[PDB]
Amino acid sequence: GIGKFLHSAKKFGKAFVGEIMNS
Repeated sequence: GIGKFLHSAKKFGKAFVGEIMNS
């Protein structure tokens, strides 16, 4: 999400999408 789903996409999912996505 980039509209307003980004609010948690990079607050909770920050340690997921920025982690397990790369590795």
